Amino acid sequence: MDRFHATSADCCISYTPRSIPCSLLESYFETNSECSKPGVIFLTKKGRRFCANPSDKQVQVCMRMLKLDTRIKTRKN
Repeated sequence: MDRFHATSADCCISYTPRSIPCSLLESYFETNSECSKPGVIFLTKKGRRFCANPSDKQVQVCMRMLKLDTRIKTRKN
């Protein structure tokens, strides 16, 4: 990690080390695959988003919730 320019990074350089629940989030997206170190970014309802590993069980359990498919299409929001 040789980032010596301001503090505005683009790829994932730190994953929130906390078992945050999906209900405590609003949406999420994937970083650019062009980034050597890609990852998932979860956005909270406090305008705060961080990086997250796709290997976390809480991450896959939250994606199935924010996903537009969910499972059998139940409600909307």
